Amino acid sequence: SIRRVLLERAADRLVVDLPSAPEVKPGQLLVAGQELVPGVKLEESGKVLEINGKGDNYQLVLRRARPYRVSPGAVLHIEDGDLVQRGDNLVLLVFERA
Repeated sequence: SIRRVLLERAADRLVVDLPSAPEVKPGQLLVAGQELVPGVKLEESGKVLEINGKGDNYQLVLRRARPYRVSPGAVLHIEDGDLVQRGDNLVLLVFERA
């Protein structure tokens, strides 16, 4: 019995238009703000799915992906593959509070 099923919305996908050949391959996780064109940087982070384009313009479709850094020594409550909800606890960090 399947607990959670996600549906990838079409509006949740972003399309990015650029006039030069990018530096990407399908399968790389990218952080927003870094270089795609000299002078142009993409505004929202995420993973690239497919590249469409030939000539003087490129169509770069996206899927939104927000990264989260974990500290060495953190207790992980979940692994990769299962699905999380909004506000769902994933990790526990150890720290010193003043």
